Amino acid sequence: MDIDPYKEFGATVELLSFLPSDFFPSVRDLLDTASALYREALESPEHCSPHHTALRQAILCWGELMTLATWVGVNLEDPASRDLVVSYVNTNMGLKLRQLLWFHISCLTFGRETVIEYLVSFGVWIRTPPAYRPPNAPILSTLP
Amino acid sequence: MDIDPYKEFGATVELLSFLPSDFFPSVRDLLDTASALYREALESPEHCSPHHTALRQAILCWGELMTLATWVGVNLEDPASRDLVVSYVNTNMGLKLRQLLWFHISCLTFGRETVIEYLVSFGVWIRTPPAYRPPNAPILSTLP
Amino acid sequence: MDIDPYKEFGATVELLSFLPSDFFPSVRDLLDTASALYREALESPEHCSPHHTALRQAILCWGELMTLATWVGVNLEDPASRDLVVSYVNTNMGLKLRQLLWFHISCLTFGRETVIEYLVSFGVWIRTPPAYRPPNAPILSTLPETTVVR
Amino acid sequence: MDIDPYKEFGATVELLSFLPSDFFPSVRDLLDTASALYREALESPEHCSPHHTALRQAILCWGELMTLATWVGVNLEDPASRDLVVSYVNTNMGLKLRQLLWFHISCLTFGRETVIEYLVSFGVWIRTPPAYRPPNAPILSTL
Repeated sequence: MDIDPYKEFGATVELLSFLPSDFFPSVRDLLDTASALYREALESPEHCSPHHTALRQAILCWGELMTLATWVGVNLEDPASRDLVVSYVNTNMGLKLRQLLWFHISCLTFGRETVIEYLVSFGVWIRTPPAYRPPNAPILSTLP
Repeated sequence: MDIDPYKEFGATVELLSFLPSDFFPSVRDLLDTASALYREALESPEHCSPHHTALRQAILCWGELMTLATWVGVNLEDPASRDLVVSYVNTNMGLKLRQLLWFHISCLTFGRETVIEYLVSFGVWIRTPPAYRPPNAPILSTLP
Repeated sequence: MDIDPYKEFGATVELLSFLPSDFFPSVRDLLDTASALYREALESPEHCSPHHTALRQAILCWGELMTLATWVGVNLEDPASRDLVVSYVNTNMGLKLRQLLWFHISCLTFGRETVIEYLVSFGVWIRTPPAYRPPNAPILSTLPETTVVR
Repeated sequence: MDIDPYKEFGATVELLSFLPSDFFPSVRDLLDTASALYREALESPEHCSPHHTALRQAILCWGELMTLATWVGVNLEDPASRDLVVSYVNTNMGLKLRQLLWFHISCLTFGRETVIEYLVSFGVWIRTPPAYRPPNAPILSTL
């Protein structure tokens, strides 16, 4: 099928392409954020939110992928092979999981509408040529 | 983070491993079942149900896994090494995805509670001696 | 001290004396059944029922017996006598444990009264010669004989 | 499963680890006490209490372990072996069984809460260095 994991949440894979690949934090950083803020809800027996559901599934997907790649490397012989293997992973699958984790953790921390408006505004900012681009990029905050 | 993908629905990996691995259908068959029965709701922009959410996420996960496995198989030279990697991915991740897709499809089809009762009943059945159990294996049916 | 582990639950050993050994699932099968159906309640800090209590005690007993028998088979110094050791175990203690675990898991799934009636009827059946009894034993199941769930 | 036989009775294997292993009486003594005090209730057709249930099960388990170890010592030839076997038994399985029997008998006799508090206090006593450790170890008593 051709499923978009975001249009169920009011976005698309092309609205999140407004943000470059350089923008998304590491999976370690995002998993730490989750474990810090929504651990007792992700480990809960409740349908607390579609965002929680999707975050659980994404974490399990990252687990499966890491396990596969690690077993591959451990069973593979050459080191450079392993190196560009994990490079391809971090480039293709890690990026998608980063986008997903960011989207969901931000929709939990700030709000779905807030995050979508942030995406629009950051697209404005990053389309704006640098000569006319302010330095104070848009950012998500519960503060002034 | 010690996440169970089934306890927000009322199940557990212990309750799904309570059935033989040789019971869950092929992931191809399950994906076809989904494409036939709920494609219009999985490709929809609606929180139709947590089952739909998890099903979308699981389909995407399987897609990513297959992409990676195909990539590493193409990279590898030996069909022996390819057999190794495909057998591993099947045995572990394909089995997990089989369990997940079966759970969610069967739930959307028959009922979460019917599926859980079916799990326990089929487990007790397959663990019971044949001379002291009903001879026909249990099965789910929408037909009276 | 002349204790019957079932007299408290309304049964006896003379009532389960009729059930054959081929009737009870393996100990691993029964332990898995318990882990899947009542693990949350057996690992709980509550008195859920005497059946839960006795199930916990029986699982602990089986663990102790397993440790003992494995240590023995290991330190025996002849891989030929471990066969007879495990034979004795699976013939006496494994059988008692299967009996007990089955009784409790069943009195939890179905009712205590249901299980006792099943035992009475199964005794009627197994005491009857094959030439005069029906060929298919009575059945205790959460399913109809057709086994189709809707 | 990770069943704790005392969690439903308000204790744990960490609370009874305070008491040493040389503290618990012999299974003979414990069974004599159990008979004398609660025979007509353990031989009874009643869920008189979960303590009674667990005590019955423990007595049966001990009888079973003894049957097994007896059969093993018989079919074994070397007396050194046989003594090593029964020593292993007395050190692991007999120890756990008499922990359980002590817990449940003492509970039936004095109160589950009395016994929990006794465990805590005995921990205090056994952790107290000997220069300040009273010789009068804590003891369960009604009068």
